[PDB]
Amino acid sequence: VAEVIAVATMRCLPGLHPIFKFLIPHIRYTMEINTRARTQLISDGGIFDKAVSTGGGGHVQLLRRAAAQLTYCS
Amino acid sequence: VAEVIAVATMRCLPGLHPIFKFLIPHIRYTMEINTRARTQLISDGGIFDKAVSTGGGGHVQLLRRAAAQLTYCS
Repeated sequence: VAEVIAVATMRCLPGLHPIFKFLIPHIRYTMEINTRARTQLISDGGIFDKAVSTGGGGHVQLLRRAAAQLTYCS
Repeated sequence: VAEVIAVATMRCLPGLHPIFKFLIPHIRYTMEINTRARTQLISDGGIFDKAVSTGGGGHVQLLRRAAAQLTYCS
């Protein structure tokens, strides 16, 4: 969710915008740690696939079901 | 090739058959060693995928190409 907040803040809020200046400390390092998770942790054959029971593709299917339950109220 | 020989020898050559008695020492442990290979070594996410450059699916295509080149004379 924060990466979605991070990318959209960069893409659509310029440096003069007050909402950008509000949110730019709160999106620090979010894109890299999500990239590092997608590269090392939750990748196919990553660290999640060596210990967690939802690894090996089941966590992706769990992420799809969770995204359907990802409501704004939650 | 040894696994194919082993399985065909077990399926088609009974214990009475001389060619079975001839080939049974030469097919010992082949099925288990290949099963362990297909479980731990050449499987998706296996040791091959963790170190070797053809791992992760390329080795299967390479195996298909080699099987096309797997001639009797070779």
